[PDB]
Amino acid sequence: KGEELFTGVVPILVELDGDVNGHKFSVRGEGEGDATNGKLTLKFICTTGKLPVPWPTLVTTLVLCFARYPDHMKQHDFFKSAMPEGYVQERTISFKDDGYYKTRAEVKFEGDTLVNRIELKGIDFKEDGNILGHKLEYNSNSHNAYITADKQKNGIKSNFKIRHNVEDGSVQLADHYQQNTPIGDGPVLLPDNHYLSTQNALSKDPNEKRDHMVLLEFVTAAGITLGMDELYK
Repeated sequence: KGEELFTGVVPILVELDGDVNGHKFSVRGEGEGDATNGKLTLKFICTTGKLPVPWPTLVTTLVLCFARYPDHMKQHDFFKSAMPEGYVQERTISFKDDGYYKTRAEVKFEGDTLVNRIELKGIDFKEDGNILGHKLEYNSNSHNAYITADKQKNGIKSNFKIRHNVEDGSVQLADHYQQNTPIGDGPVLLPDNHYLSTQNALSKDPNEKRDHMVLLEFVTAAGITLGMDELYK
């Protein structure tokens, strides 16, 4: 079924339209995903000029179908099971002592390309806070995010805390509440409780004048006891 679409390297397109305290922006990303290795490589451009929020605060918004699920966990991979029809991914991201993002994305195949199309609205931010004031370091801590099935909506949900490094040495909490539900009507896998382990490397393209982010990301599923029965099938 859907997971057969990810056995090779798959081109990715990301399109985001954002509006944070009335500061509007657009981001376009392109690259490729290698779910066999759990690997994503993308370059993102702010096509509207200057990004009015820090690039790290957008990493989680800017394709969990590229996670590497170990063989003994292939039956808990909701994200690939919804493909190619796709899923809707919705989040509220509450920054502590600051504003919040609300995001709605559609992740689905358009032709041969896996497309992530996002609408983001940000509200109640401090114009001199860590977000609109650009006081966050250009990096992304490694992080584990717990997945649970949402049977009553036929999808998954997850809540997790992102800890952004502030340039003074403090930490800015971004509390994520996330919900995913399939777009099509076909069968989806509802996972047992598990987590995704994520690492992110952020860099710059020397030849790129525009405001941009080069991202390498690894996502690997874990947390389901690989017992001795699975070692004999």
